[PDB]
Amino acid sequence: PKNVSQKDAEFERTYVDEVNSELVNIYTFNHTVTRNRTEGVRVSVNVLNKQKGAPLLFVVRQKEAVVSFQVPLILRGMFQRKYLYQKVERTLCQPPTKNESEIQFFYVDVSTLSPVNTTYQLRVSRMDDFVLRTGEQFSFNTTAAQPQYFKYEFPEGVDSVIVKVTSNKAFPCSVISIQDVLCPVYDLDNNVAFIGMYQTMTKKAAITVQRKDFPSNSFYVVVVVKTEDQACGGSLPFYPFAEDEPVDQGHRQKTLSVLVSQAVTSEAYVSGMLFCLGIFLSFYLLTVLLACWALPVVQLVITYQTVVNVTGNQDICYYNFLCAHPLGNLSAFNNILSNLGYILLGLLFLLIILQREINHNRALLFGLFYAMGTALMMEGLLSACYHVCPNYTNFQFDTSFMYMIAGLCMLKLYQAYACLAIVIFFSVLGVVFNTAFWIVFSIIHIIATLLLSTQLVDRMVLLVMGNVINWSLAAYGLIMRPNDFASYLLAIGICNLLLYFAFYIIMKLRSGERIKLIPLLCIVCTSVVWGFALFFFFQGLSTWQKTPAESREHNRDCILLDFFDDHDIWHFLSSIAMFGSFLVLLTL
Amino acid sequence: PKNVSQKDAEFERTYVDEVNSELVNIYTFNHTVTRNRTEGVRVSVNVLNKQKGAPLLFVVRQKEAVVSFQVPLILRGMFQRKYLYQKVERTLCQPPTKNESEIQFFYVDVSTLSPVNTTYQLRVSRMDDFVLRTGEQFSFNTTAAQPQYFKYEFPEGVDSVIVKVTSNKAFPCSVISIQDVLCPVYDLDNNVAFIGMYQTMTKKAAITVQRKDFPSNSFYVVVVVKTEDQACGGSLPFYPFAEDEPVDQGHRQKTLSVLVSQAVTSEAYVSGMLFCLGIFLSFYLLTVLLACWALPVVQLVITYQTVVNVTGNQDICYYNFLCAHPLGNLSAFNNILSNLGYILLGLLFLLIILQREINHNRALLFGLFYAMGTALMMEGLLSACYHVCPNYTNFQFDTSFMYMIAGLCMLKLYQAYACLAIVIFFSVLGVVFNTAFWIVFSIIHIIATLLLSTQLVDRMVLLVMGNVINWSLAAYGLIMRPNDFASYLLAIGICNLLLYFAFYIIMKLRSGERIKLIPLLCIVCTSVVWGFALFFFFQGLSTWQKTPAESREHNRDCILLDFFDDHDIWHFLSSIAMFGSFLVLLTL
Ligand SMILES: *[C@@H]1O[C@H](CO)[C@@H](O[C@@H]2O[C@H](CO)[C@@H](O)[C@H](O)[C@H]2NC(C)=O)[C@H](O)[C@H]1NC(C)=O
Ligand SMILES: *[C@@H]1O[C@H](CO)[C@@H](O[C@@H]2O[C@H](CO)[C@@H](O)[C@H](O)[C@H]2NC(C)=O)[C@H](O)[C@H]1NC(C)=O
Ligand SMILES: *[C@@H]1O[C@H](CO)[C@@H](O[C@@H]2O[C@H](CO)[C@@H](O)[C@H](O)[C@H]2NC(C)=O)[C@H](O)[C@H]1NC(C)=O
Ligand SMILES: *[C@@H]1O[C@H](CO)[C@@H](O[C@@H]2O[C@H](CO)[C@@H](O)[C@H](O)[C@H]2NC(C)=O)[C@H](O)[C@H]1NC(C)=O
Ligand SMILES: *[C@@H]1O[C@H](CO)[C@@H](O)[C@H](O)[C@H]1NC(C)=O
Ligand SMILES: *[C@@H]1O[C@H](CO)[C@@H](O)[C@H](O)[C@H]1NC(C)=O
Ligand SMILES: *[C@@H]1O[C@H](CO)[C@@H](O)[C@H](O)[C@H]1NC(C)=O
Ligand SMILES: *[C@@H]1O[C@H](CO)[C@@H](O)[C@H](O)[C@H]1NC(C)=O
Ligand SMILES: *[C@@H]1O[C@H](CO)[C@@H](O)[C@H](O)[C@H]1NC(C)=O
Ligand SMILES: *[C@@H]1O[C@H](CO)[C@@H](O)[C@H](O)[C@H]1NC(C)=O
Ligand SMILES: *[C@@H]1O[C@H](CO)[C@@H](O)[C@H](O)[C@H]1NC(C)=O
Ligand SMILES: *[C@@H]1O[C@H](CO)[C@@H](O)[C@H](O)[C@H]1NC(C)=O
Repeated sequence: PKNVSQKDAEFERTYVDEVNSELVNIYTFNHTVTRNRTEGVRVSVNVLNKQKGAPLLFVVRQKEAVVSFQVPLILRGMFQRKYLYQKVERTLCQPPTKNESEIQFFYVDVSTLSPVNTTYQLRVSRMDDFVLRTGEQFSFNTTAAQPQYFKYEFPEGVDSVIVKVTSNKAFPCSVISIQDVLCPVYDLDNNVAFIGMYQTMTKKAAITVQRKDFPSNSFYVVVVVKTEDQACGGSLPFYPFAEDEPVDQGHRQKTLSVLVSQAVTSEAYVSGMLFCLGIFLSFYLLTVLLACWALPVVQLVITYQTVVNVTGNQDICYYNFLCAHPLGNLSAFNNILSNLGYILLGLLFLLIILQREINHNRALLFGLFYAMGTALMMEGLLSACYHVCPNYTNFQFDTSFMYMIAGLCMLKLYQAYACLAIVIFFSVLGVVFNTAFWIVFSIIHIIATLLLSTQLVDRMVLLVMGNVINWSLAAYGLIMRPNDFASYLLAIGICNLLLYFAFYIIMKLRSGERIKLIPLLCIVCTSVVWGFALFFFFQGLSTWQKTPAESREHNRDCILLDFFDDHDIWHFLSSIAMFGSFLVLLTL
Repeated sequence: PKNVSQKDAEFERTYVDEVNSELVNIYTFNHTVTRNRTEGVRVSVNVLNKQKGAPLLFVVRQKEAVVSFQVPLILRGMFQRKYLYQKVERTLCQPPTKNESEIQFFYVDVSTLSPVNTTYQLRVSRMDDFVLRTGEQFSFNTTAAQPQYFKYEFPEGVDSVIVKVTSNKAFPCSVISIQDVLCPVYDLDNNVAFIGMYQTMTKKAAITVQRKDFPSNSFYVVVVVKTEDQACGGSLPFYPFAEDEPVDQGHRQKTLSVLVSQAVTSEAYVSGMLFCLGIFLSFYLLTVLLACWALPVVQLVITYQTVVNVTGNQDICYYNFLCAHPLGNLSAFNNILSNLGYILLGLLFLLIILQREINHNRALLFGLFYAMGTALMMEGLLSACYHVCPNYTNFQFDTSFMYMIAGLCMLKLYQAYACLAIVIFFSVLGVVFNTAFWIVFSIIHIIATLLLSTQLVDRMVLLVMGNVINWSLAAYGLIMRPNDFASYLLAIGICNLLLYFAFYIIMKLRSGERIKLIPLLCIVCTSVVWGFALFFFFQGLSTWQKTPAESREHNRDCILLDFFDDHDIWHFLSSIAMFGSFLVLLTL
């Protein structure tokens, strides 16, 4: 019959042995565990012979679960590709023990059916750093045939943590998943998307884990390295189309550093809420003291957020995963809260103009400004709902109405619904989507600027300088193209808005009309505020042009009060900038 | 050491044997295969002892692949549920053989680490009906621990086929997937969504398979039965929340009948195109003879269609999978083509009114009708783009503008943009979403009907009868509620449109004005056409209220020319009905 050989081998020892169609090798391993200190066990095997027909079959048997594979392991690409790996390392799943100290046995068996010998080296390692300590960085190497996973044990008094994993070289692609502590652990390429919360990453990833979702007060962080970098956004290699010939990928590896850090406590929310309310209520107090002296987008966003919450797939929404603090079912509560200033400040504009109008009516004994105020209020709803799940499908509304508001300003400089609709449809056309665009957009910009100047000695030279600087900005955008058209469009919009604001001031200076102190302070304050507003807008925390794995590279931590990142500062300063721009028009 | 026993057993024989922590059993099986006739091998094992701690570990070793499991198998639910199964059956994957006749060996090994005996019965069956013959129905039983799969070999001269699988009892839920013929086959619960094209189903499913995507001229149909019916849309059982106690599900089984049938050939496409063009060009010929005598929805739909095409997940779009014939990258080309009548017939309306207007101007020597014609043309784009991937996220536009067009008709009966916008926003509000709705909707309907009658002896009695029948329809909708509000809204809209059409005719009859022959024929023809149009609309081929697995139950085959289903007939007759309704207004 078949010859079976047995050995009671030990940890930390590479055994080199031969196997053919006749030999079956059994290795028994004893392992010591305790309830307080749990440590993982890793099986690592190499094959030093090249066989394409009959591989070696390895099985690892435990008390509860069994695992099995074949080496040289063959993984699958995209177009019926076959990648060959010779080294495979896997970490066994050990269910939590009941008794204080129980000795666990596990067996490793080797077999094959090839008619010729084959040499393999096998080693079992007692993985020392199985448990992840809070606030400590651990670096490890993973390839496509060597998935890894570490157990993190929620400390006493921690509500939730964040797992941050970073890498230096962007490629190869990888998947980082969080799973509950229950055998078995899905660390293979095909079942890694079954349960848990997973993110595909190339350089950086961050996953927020809560204790309410894990009753056992622990979880597993599983890292897997893909074979083809198409998911991360790379360019697939143009290897010959071999249907039944496996091609080796050479040396592909990923070095990753993982750190689990406690998240913000409840104070961060209270300080962030009090700070936001304190800033905007100060304008209400100041105005009282002075007086004394989209639906379909909402449905899509809600559906996508529910899909993210229930599926565990975190590749749908483009959050700022490094600084995004959840509350309830909302995954990034600070991003929603940052738009509260739109509501309060737009409503303050309605108060101030209502006071002005009633004063004028009493003395005697405005619709466009109301439209701008209502647009500002609508920002606080539409942009807030967008940030519940940012994506390329529903991105236009985040900045579109903003351009629309600018139009109203321009209209009050020219002195309605038709021009607003034209602006909305042009924004939709432009954001539907590219060197041909890079050229046609510049041509259309030049033509539109010339026509706008024509419709409007000092004036002709002034418009010539405006067109010259506009063409300079167009060439700037065309040459390097460091950012998307979405940022560029808002940039040219605000620059042209301040540009026309300055032209009106210059026309006033050429006349004998003297600007009062209040409008002068208003224009200066609005301009300086818009400065930092554009500064923070040009950061680009998350970009939706590329794959989400790439979009994760530009995440940055919380900057203000440990609650708000740069985009929230953009919201905060954009609200003030529009308030000042409107007050410039009102008091002009 | 460990005691290993060996036996060279045979097919079609149940072996009952005992295993404990000391015994390891090996069974060698010889198998005969040929290139022309490939037949599958199934391993079936039962355990007759109840053990919760230490299960039996079974491994099946082949020349190329290894498989392993443990019984009593434990599957996972939704809220850390554990279901226990005692019978497991799996079909081995056999790579295609090179030589004409090669004998394949495979081994089955049994082990366990429990300190007490355990009895198991194991049997290997040479599955006779492994290959699926075209146009033949095969019935089989699958449970959650007994996934099955059959090989379908594309015949000579068949471009593409459709796999139709049906069941009688709606539960339990299941997943039906199509995969290429390459070891291994992902028939487990966790990896069934890795590759291939898969649909979750409860009663019916249909998957279209093409030869260009399968270079080996064959594929695998894999059926898996889930554990919890939440995905299919059922109600989860309220078993006690046992974290570490597995609960048996009793006897859960699914009987399925599968049939692979060649798809429509190239002629059906040509006959369908010539039929569609022939119908609409006949109206152009008739008019010449008589004369001689949304963007964001488009982006979302495109993204979802690409996601379906590349992911293999067919649960995103709610097609009529029984009658949906693809072409190029489009998955249901007939559904898109059925809207061509909107374009042609709306454009014919523009021709006829342009002729009428130029005749009037020449004799002397209309904007609202143009708006309706343009709305009809816009249907042919918006509804066509919707049908590329129907879903609850983009459904509003499929029927929304429909009511909007009706409004224009009503307006020309009352004799614009404001009422149209009000109708659009009310449709959005109503379709955002429910007994509270079932009552409030009826109340609002009654109030709106009364107000509309008030704004408009014979008249008062006439409006009283109209309100009475409208309340009758409201009670009809409220009592049984067999369909969604989406069908009901269009139903009441068209009924009220014909109702006002008839009221105007009655007002004409009460006067001495005699209706000319042409308008009388027009009203009669429009009414009879709208009859069958509503008849075909009330069918409900696909409903998006429930889960897609349930939405698949109401699929029906092609009815007209083997290319068009009922919804295409609804499109065809709705186009004619609006053309007749418009011609009624023009010649009134
Ligand atoms: C686990 O098993 C190993 C394998 O037998 C044990 O290692 C042996 O221990 C004895 C006791 O001192 C030595 O005499 C042998 O030389 C060891 N084997 C080898 C290959 O060196 C080990 O002791 C076991 N663990 C425990 C806790 O008993
Ligand atoms: C991860 O892999 C890298 C690359 O093999 C390792 O870096 C090498 O480490 C060895 C041992 O210290 C050095 O001799 C080489 O010079 C290093 N090469 C490079 C390019 O850095 C790294 O040590 C591995 N990390 C771990 C934790 O094993
Ligand atoms: C496959 O293996 C089985 C198991 O040995 C073979 O069955 C035996 O065949 C011989 C030849 O006639 C009989 O004398 C034995 O009694 C059979 N075994 C049993 C348990 O009945 C079978 O012949 C093999 N297949 C082929 C094609 O040789
Ligand atoms: C699928 O399972 C059903 C239910 O067990 C089988 O139906 C039974 O078949 C046996 C054998 O003919 C009869 O004695 C029972 O009366 C049947 N019960 C019912 C409720 O129909 C059915 O035969 C199985 N199908 C297959 C292909 O095995
Ligand atoms: C079977 O193989 C084992 C493994 O090397 C060996 O120790 C044993 O002597 C062999 N038995 C026979 C009868 O050759
Ligand atoms: C394990 O830790 C618990 C408290 O964390 C302690 O009570 C117990 O004594 C520890 N076990 C041992 C063996 O020290
Ligand atoms: C703990 O050990 C005792 C004796 O060593 C044994 O009887 C008991 O079954 C063990 N606990 C478990 C959960 O097996
Ligand atoms: C494998 O190696 C051993 C020792 O070198 C040798 O005796 C044996 O014949 C080899 N196997 C085969 C199939 O030749
Ligand atoms: C080992 O177990 C096998 C299986 O029953 C048996 O045939 C054999 O006699 C046993 N050997 C010893 C030494 O007990
Ligand atoms: C298998 O089929 C091919 C053609 O389909 C035929 O040429 C060949 O002879 C067949 N093989 C045998 C063993 O008959
Ligand atoms: C086919 O059989 C011959 C002799 O029986 C053998 O030499 C050859 O290797 C076999 N083909 C394959 C692909 O193994
Ligand atoms: C299993 O059954 C055999 C035969 O009845 C018996 O000899 C053996 O002792 C049993 N196993 C144990 C662990 O008692």
